[PDB]
Amino acid sequence: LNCGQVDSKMKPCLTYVQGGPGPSGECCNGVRDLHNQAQSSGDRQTVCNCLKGIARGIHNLNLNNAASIPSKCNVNVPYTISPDIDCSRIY
Ligand SMILES: CCCCCCCCCCCCCCCC(=O)O
Repeated sequence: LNCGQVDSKMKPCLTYVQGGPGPSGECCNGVRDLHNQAQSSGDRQTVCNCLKGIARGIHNLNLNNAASIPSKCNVNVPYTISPDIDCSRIY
């Protein structure tokens, strides 16, 4: 999934993880799309590395916001918009 997408999608929610008046539902949804489009470790990797990339290239990512997204979005998974994910294997 062409990285820039990931970022261009995550970006408003990123505002949320740093201190945004989010999320608007959009995240949960767009997120699932990347989680539905990406299926096995290999597609996810590129994307995770990019979403992570931004998590890293933010100010003070607030763990909650991030974990929260799968937690409330209901995307039953190991990763959630962070700098330190299991992007590695994802299994
Ligand atoms: C494992 C690859 C990660 C990206 C694709 C899987 C979905 C990531 C789950 C977190 C979604 C983040 C929502 C937008 C960013 C944010 O909440 O600030």
